[PDB]
Amino acid sequence: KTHVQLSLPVLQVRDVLVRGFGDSVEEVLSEARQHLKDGTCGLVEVEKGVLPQLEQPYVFIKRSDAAPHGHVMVELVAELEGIQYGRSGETLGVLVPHVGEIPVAYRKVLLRK
Ligand SMILES: OCc1ccc(CO)c(Br)c1
Repeated sequence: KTHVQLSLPVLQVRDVLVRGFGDSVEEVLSEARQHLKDGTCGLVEVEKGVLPQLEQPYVFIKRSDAAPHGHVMVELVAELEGIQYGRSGETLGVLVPHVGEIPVAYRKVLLRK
């Protein structure tokens, strides 16, 4: 399937234990996709003060369209030193590894595998 329905745990930035997916744009997009497949991916909502508390390169989910079965359609865009790899819509947040942090909410998304 070109798209997969996922329910991502929304984590508070200060709870996150592993604050990024790796060291290159290609590695972070790779690892983010693997963690989304394995159900070990969390989401941090981007507000003032959040990104400096996380590790670059960043992986964003961005809205790819205007929402089947409650699931917003999204795609991945990485960012490193202010350059973005991918072009998409509004940020829904920044992806991080999930290693058992308690969420505050769940965000239903339809991910373009
Ligand atoms: O089942 C969730 C899932 C499965 C495969 C891929 C491949 O990219 C992704 Br992303 C997410």
